[PDB]
Amino acid sequence: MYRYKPLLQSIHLPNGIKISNRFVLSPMTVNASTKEGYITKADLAYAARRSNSAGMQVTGAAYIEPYGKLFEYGFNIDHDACIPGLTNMASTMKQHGSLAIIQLAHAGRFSNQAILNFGKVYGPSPMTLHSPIEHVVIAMSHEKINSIIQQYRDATLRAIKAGFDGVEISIAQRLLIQTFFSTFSNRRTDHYGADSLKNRARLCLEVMRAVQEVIDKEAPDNFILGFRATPEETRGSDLGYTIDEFNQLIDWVMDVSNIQYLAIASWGRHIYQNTSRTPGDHFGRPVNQIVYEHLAGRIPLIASGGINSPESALDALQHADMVGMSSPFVTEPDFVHKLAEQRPHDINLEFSMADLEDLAIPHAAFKDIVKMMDYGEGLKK
Repeated sequence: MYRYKPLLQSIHLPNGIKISNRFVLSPMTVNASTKEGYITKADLAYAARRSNSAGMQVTGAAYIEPYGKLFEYGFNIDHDACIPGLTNMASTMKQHGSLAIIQLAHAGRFSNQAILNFGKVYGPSPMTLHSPIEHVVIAMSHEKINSIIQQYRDATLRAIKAGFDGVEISIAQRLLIQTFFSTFSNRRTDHYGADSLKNRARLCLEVMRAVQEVIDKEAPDNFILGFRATPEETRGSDLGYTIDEFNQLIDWVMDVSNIQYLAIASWGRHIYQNTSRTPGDHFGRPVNQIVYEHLAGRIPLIASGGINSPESALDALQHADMVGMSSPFVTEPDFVHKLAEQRPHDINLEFSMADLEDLAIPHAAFKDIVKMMDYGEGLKK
């Protein structure tokens, strides 16, 4: 029995779509789009190279409105002129039958490009800040919140029209929705405020319901709704939200929307060292274990966090159904083929400047390629 066999087993999503292996190509912002965020030849070449890499692929962040933009040259999905380029992207990504999911993003106060463009960004609660430049964080009015919900509806429809297989709503650390769920950042006293878990969840639940409704009315059969999240938020020995609160949130998300998977994010933390700080029975247990237990097989869990090898992929399956990798697919796009062919020793994550064309990496500078790779999962290996 081949040691890595479990990673090659097929899986069905809740909606009946069959994925032929357990690998997911994780979100990666290549930072090679136009200033408006339109899909470029470089974007397409990068994706083409990786269209036969994994059972399922999730794009880097595609921003839903100008004030939500993080990366300077990331994907845009905020207006209809984006559709032609995104249509090329979806087609490119789907050409070998790998599923192509576009991540819809709004970075709230962490929308670095919006800070530079406008000197102002939006969040649950007001702030005046000095880094990266002097800017203000404006508390979102109810009108602004409604417009954001509409922008998620609009972006979902654009993804559908572009021929993607699905969308992923990310609410991970440093996303607008996360900043409403956290009691560190959300100091509001209205119905989107810190007073109750329902109030903190409200923005997330309104978005998921709105997106589900668009899919119901507009999407091809079995269009996939994905969900990505950071299961707890800590700062020293305080929590901005507990893993039990997160577990309640995902139960509520399932009540309002037909999510097909949960992808766990742990920016700046390796999977082997990502343990819970929620007091009680959870304390010190692996975050993926706690979440996997709570999911109770309702939807597949996609593990991530520096997974980079046959052995780390296999180990992740102890508390997950699928494994996502970010930077390994940058330098080793054929990882899963080598594994399927029972050649795990052939996997090589090193690259020289000689490989840049075969790998279809847009950036010439080694320091930019490194920065690109490291930013996805926030690790340095």
